[PDB]
Amino acid sequence: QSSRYVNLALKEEDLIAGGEHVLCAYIMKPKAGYGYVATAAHFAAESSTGTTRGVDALVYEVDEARELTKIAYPVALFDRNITDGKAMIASFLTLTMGNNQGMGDVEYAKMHDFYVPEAYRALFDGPSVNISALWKVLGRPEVDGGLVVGTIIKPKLGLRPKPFAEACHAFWLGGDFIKNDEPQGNQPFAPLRDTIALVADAMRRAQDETGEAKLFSANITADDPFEIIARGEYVLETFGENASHVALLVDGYVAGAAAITTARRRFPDNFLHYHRAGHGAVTSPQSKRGYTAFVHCKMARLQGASGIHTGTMSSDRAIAYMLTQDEAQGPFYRQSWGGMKACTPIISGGMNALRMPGFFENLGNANVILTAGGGAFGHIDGPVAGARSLRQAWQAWRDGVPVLDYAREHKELARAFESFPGDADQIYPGWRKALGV
Amino acid sequence: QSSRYVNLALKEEDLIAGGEHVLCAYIMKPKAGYGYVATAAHFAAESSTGTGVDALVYEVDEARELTKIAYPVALFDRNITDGKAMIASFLTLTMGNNQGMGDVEYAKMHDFYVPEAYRALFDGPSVNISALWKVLGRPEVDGGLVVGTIIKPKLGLRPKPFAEACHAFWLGGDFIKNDEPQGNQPFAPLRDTIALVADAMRRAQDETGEAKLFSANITADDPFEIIARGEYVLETFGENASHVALLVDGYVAGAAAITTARRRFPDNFLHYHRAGHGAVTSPQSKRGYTAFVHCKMARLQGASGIHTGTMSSDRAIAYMLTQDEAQGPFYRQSWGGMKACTPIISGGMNALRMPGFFENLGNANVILTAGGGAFGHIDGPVAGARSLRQAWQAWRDGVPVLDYAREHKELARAFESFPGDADQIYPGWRKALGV
Repeated sequence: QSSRYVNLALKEEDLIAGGEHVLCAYIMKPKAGYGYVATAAHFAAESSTGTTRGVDALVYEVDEARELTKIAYPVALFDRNITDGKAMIASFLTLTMGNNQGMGDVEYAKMHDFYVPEAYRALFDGPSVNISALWKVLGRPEVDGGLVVGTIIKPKLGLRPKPFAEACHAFWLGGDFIKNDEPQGNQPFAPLRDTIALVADAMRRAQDETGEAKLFSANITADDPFEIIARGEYVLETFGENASHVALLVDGYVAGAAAITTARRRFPDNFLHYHRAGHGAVTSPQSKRGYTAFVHCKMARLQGASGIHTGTMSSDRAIAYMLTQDEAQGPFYRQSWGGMKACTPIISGGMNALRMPGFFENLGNANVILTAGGGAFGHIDGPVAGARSLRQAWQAWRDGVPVLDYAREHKELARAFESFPGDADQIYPGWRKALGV
Repeated sequence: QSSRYVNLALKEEDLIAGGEHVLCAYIMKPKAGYGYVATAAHFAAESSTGTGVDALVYEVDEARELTKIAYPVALFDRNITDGKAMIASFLTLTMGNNQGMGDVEYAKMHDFYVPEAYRALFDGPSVNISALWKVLGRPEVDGGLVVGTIIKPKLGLRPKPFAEACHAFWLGGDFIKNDEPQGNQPFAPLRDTIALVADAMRRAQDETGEAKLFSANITADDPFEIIARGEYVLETFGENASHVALLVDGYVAGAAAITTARRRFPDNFLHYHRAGHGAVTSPQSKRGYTAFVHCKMARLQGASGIHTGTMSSDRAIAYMLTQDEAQGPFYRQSWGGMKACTPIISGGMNALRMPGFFENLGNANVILTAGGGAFGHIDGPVAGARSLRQAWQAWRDGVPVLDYAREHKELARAFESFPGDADQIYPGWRKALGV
């Protein structure tokens, strides 16, 4: 304790520059009455060695008031593969937020950020492919290729194989990407093999009447990796030609990191779509327990997700940057990735075509995947035209064209104006004037 | 929603009866000023369909904060390979995305019921304490208490000093395990440490004349590296390979880590360590699930053992985890002969507290992973672990500890090492023991 796991004269800058320590930031409160630096010596020790050769997890800073504890964890602490040489997220959480999360002399404790040094960062998988792979299928520039418009298949469950394939076919006449909702698997009333053979078919017909390549994200989530692998393999070989048009969804939260690592290493040539199925209590309203969505997501790039459900509503734009850039500033630490492929944000929502440009402007790009509600798709003409206006709104954004001038020569974007006339004045006044009328 | 997803005229006996509906029970409170029933009907819609097959709320109590929902077994995914159930599904459908909601504040799963048809498609344990009992050369029916410890400290001991600390302990105790993180650190690699721990096993087993057990951590991210440690660790114990428990940190690596171990090494004790959990499991969390549901879920998955607690969490948990017919906070489960999951009690249980604990619990059929039951004895830790055995054998036999404590020194001395518990649990001890 105290003199053992507390070294408050440590410059965080030295530590970063040393490159031998992982640093963590938490917002923990010592139970009723307990010393502030004493508890943090204790939370450090339980995290560290129990009962000093740089095996000790030092407390380089505390901010009694703000309830801010920063701890430096030597990189040698962290387990590594016997096989690979490779680091693991399982170790990382075990040390960092393992049953230090269960103590009895700490009200609550939540990790807010973490720094990973080069020696350590580099032993991790990182993403194998991203949006970039999606773009190249879609015949877009692999660098800054833009917006990929998607839905989820509402209802979430209860559609037989054909109804389901037909919902897919239908949607792909406007849109680019469909993704199996969260529990869609191998229910008795709509078997995986029957559905995925049918859905395979719907791609062919959609592609052929459209002339555009279409995208599908199939969950292969399962308890057993060989089952996860079983699916990966039956899906990719049933899409055959269109094997590279399939993304593999794995509910990484609710099935653990071994599930995420199974697809990542098994199928490294396909987009690994990480569902954030239901963080809740951990990544929350400020569940004073576990970690935040910033950290959950930052952790996934290191793990190897290609894309991950990220945000709708300091922000999920901060998360976005940390995930996609080579240098990103988090709430407490600035991180470099020394050329580690980015993980594509998958925004959920449904802006609409007139609000779409707004989104892209604050973010600074449109290199996301949008899994829009059947709401973002609402239009007076429909979801085929709803989805087309979304596409149309990216091109005018991209190209620099005033939307309204572009709308004039673009039907569905034009008909959108009128589809949400309430938002048009607000955002863009005189639209009718320019013609809508 | 509402009307579609609710049907409060459904009797719970009836849904049990058909045994074609998974029933879950929650403590949820809708947000700001949303109807109780409505919110629940929406939550039923969020888990299930949304647009039986449809998930139907069959019992509400707004005053108590209770939503009880009936999910048809049809909704629950299964393997294309096996034809078998999966926990990930049980979790995505009844816990998930559904977790997150607006109009929904908190909802915690407090208990669940798995029909007959559906409970039978899960893996369930493969081995349990009777495997440990059979190696320690005990009865596989009421074989009793297994004395263990976490080797301390957590990390830092090099291959050799680790091996030698292990050997020390194994001269007085039975089970030794690896800590939340010990593995393949640079300063104490796994191959070097497992190789040398294998020897310390053979040595102490030779000196002592007793079979001893080790619990080796094989947790990892990649299932093929979990298997690799698994295989390395048993290849190196050679002959003593039925003595190795395989410890998987199932909360932190997930369902897939648990099931890689359970299915690839079915003949070894799958020790399920729940480091973490405290977040979602918190008794101060109003989200996720309770410890009862955590561990009820584990039997199904197939852990052979699970860290259970010390202190209707555990008393109820213990019976749920080991009986073939246990009663939970809301539902009565029947497990149709699915093997048990041994509690693994941890904490500071000296030899004085042992007796009562076995009297409340009713058996001594658990593994104890001692620290200050052991390392706390005035005469050292070997002496400490010998004091626990002795307290156990006392209880077992019907000998009354002060009695058993006269013929046995380690036990005479427990009382001397924790006088607070002595004073308090055995009055007259000073006197009776004499000295």
